[PDB]
Parts: sequence; structure tokens; C-alpha cells
Amino acid sequence: GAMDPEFALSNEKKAKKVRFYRNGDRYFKGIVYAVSSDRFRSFDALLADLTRSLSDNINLPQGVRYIYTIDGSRKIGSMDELEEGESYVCSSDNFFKKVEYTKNVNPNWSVNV
Repeated sequence: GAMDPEFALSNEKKAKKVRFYRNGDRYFKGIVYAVSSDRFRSFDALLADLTRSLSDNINLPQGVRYIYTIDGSRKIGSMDELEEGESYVCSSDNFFKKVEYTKNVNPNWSVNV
């Protein structure tokens, strides 16, 4: 029958797929996370989940306090700056390390739809 399906009968496209990397890892290809208005009310909420998901008590003391651009030129403050299939770096108290965050890496992560 069909009373009330959760997620298996027609669904609109929303949110944004990003590959999150933790500043200073190199070997770590990062973790993919989805972001929208229904999941995260703001960057602060994302950072909350990011801290827990990317937590490593190594290069990320408090998990994740801020999110920087793949280059680290500027840190994002609003979700409106996060675009689909985007690559971000997690920062807290570091000067951002310019590594092969996506050099020679398979960018087929943003294609699981």
C-alpha cells in the first residue's frame, strides 16, 4: 500500500553536497556532508555537527570551529556561501595549511544522486 512514505516516492532536489576536509591531514580525503535549511539552521549548527563528524583531537582541537575555502583565503560564515559539490577545510586555531586537498583526487564524490 501507500500510507506515508519516508523517502521512496518522488523527492525534490535541495541542500548542497560538499567534501569537508580537516586542515592539516593530507592523507585524509575528508568526509562528505549535506547542508540545507532543514538540516542546519546556520553555519553554527553545521559546525556543531562538523565538530562531531570531523572530530580528531589532533589537527582539530575543538573538532571544528570554522570553515575555510579550499585555498584558505577566506572563511565561510553563511550557508549561502556553500555551493554544491564544494570542498571546504575545517579550522579553529590554525593558519591553514595549503596541501593537496583535491590534487589528483577523484572528484566523483558529488555524483551519488
